[PDB]
Amino acid sequence: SDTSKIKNRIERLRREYSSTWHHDENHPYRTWNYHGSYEVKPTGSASSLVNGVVRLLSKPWDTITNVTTMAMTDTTPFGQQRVFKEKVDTKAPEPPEGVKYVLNETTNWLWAFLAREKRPRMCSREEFIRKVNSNAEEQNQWRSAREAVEDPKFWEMVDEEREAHLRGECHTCIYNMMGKGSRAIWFMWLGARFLEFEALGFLNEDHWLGRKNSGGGVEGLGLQKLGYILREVGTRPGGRIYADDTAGWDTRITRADLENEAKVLELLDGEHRRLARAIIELTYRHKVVKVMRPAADGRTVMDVISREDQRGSGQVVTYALNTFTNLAVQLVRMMEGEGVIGPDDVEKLTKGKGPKVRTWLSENGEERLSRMAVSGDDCVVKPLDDRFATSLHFLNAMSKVRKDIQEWKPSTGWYDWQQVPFCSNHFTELIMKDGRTLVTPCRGQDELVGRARISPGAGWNVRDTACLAKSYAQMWLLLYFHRRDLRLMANAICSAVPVNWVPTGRTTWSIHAGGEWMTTEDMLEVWNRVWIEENEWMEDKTPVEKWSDVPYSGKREDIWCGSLIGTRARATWAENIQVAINQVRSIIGDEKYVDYMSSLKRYEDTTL
Ligand SMILES: [Mg+2]
Ligand SMILES: [Zn+2]
Repeated sequence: SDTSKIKNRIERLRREYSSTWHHDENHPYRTWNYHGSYEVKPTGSASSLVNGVVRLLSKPWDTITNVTTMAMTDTTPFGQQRVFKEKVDTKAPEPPEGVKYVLNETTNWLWAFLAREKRPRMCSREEFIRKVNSNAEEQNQWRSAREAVEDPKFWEMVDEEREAHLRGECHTCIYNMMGKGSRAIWFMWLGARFLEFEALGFLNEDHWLGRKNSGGGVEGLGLQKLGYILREVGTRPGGRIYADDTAGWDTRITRADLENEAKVLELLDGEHRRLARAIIELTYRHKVVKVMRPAADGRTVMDVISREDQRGSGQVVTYALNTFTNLAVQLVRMMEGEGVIGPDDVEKLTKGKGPKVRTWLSENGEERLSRMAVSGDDCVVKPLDDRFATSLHFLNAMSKVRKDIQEWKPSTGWYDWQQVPFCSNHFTELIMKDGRTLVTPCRGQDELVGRARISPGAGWNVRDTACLAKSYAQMWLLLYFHRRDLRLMANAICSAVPVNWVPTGRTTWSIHAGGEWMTTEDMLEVWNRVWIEENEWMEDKTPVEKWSDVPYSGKREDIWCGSLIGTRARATWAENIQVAINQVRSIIGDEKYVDYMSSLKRYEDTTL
């Protein structure tokens, strides 16, 4: 029985596409809420756009049914529909009273702990423009945003919608962006992004989930640190190291989870609180999504639907909230594992022990938090003992059902942290020529090159494509330098792309903190700065003076993670790449290029 906080939106939409507005009676939506549609052109890209640079400089990976399949997506109104006709439904049942009580206490203690030192604040339009002028949003039309911010007409709209919220109403926030001319629709998706940043941006801008403030979080830490954090955690005495995943986390978030997240509001006052409340209850709990769909008579239409008690939006606020909730979830599971609560307390908390839960949170919460590494729905926990493996009563009752395992089958962990996966990566200890040890991230090489082969917008803008390829290359040199193929392929890209071109585009995926590779500065210089100078786990600060001195994985670890070394296809590519490099050059044109290759061929380890 809901459709009120949304009425405002559907209206502002109906009176713009009114010349097109209409009801379909063919809407396939029975899970979402159909509100009508309007005629629109079909923007749905045929399928996938390849990065011509990364692609030409990786011929062997042409025929790898693991990097290929990862590229072709369906942006067409047809694909947008097929996808939308598969999404999960298994409406996470609200937790029982006993579970709801423990979660309430836990989340009460957590919010208090996070707010112990820092004070919430509103983020300015200046911070916005600055986070906009760098940081990322999802493509290279990100310059359209850098421009929209300089336009007084975009902020005029923001002023109108901001005033609208201070009274508890939403008009132009729809987290979907599709469609003298007008760019209003764009000024709105972005506007909603600002209003949200202004109201709840402090969580991330002030690092409320950084390890220091959250104890278990890792916000702001790049891959150069995550490895060392895993080691530190995977060393506190106790049971094995557990790293369970929730099956479809986003769909397992309950109204109870949403209520607990919404407790931030109690931390705020006056205008800030009112602005934040409009975000939480208008733009988060009530979603307004747009979707293209092929209608009758070959005409395409934009369907305007909505959902109740939805996840949220603005993947930066989302990340903070997901981290918060997961931290709470793990604390509860630990409580059970330690025998503070059990199967008898699930339905109704027992034998007068609510004070025991508050005592445990009070005296153990902080230490317990330091035994976790939580990044959104991803986590690593080292409990006091292995009773954690069977501590599944509250976990399952919270709808946080583990992925790839029977509901009541105890979890399995490890002893050696050197193999625990975290943030789509397995962190390894690497011994350099000079005896020193690094802790580096590894992950399947097929996914690494597969992602680099992907590019936004039907690449007509070479500069962007080459610049994106360069960020991937330099990202690899910084994080995946130990992988033989990536080091070689990276240097090829850097040799084929003009030296003066600044790397642009998105490389940071899944993870977020990072971006050090987005420079025109020498990569050995930045490698030195992040792996030695600024590495608080690096005792000896003596710099490395050559790439040959920067270690590789063991020939065995390189393959463990998908190396093509030892293969003929890769033998033929490593030896005659200068041709492809030249080909790229000729195509991109007459520019200044530097050769990072030859210096590499000097330390080429081949055929075993
Ligand atoms: Mg995990
Ligand atoms: Zn709004």
